[PDB]
Amino acid sequence: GITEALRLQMEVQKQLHEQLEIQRNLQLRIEEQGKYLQMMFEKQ
Amino acid sequence: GITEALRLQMEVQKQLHEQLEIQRNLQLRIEEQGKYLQMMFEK
Amino acid sequence: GITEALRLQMEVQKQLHEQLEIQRNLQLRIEEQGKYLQMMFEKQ
Amino acid sequence: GITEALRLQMEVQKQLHEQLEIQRNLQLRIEEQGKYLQMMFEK
Repeated sequence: GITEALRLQMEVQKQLHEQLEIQRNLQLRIEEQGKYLQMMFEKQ
Repeated sequence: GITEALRLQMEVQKQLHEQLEIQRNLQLRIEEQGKYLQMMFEK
Repeated sequence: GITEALRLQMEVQKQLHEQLEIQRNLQLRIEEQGKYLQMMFEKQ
Repeated sequence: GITEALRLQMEVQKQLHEQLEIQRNLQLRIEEQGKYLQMMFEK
């Protein structure tokens, strides 16, 4: 009973961590785009 | 100017798609845990 | 025991649904930016 | 052109911040469930 709930909890937490990693990468790409757009605005 | 903005937009959207895929996997693991907990409650 | 695990499962699932809603909104803002950038590229 | 691209970028980043906040809440609920399951296993 509890053994299997814990196995499934660990699978949830594994997937959570993959989501957190991909989210930081997305944040970085979005922030890079923002810096570039801002640069092009400033330089004209 | 615009060429590079589009390149960076495509990289954002690539990362977004990977986020959507990992989110469906997370949803599935959470839904599976919920179904199991509910099963054990009913039993 | 199991009663409390189910209460906490429902809180996880509540937060999951809020994450899914915010994610669709983020996708829409990103897709709108893409359409605008593409428009400005095409029109020159 | 660029003014509107920046306006839309700010709206993307606003939504991103709301996603980060909801993600920490989700992480907390998941971590709380894990700690409880572990506690009940140990007991």
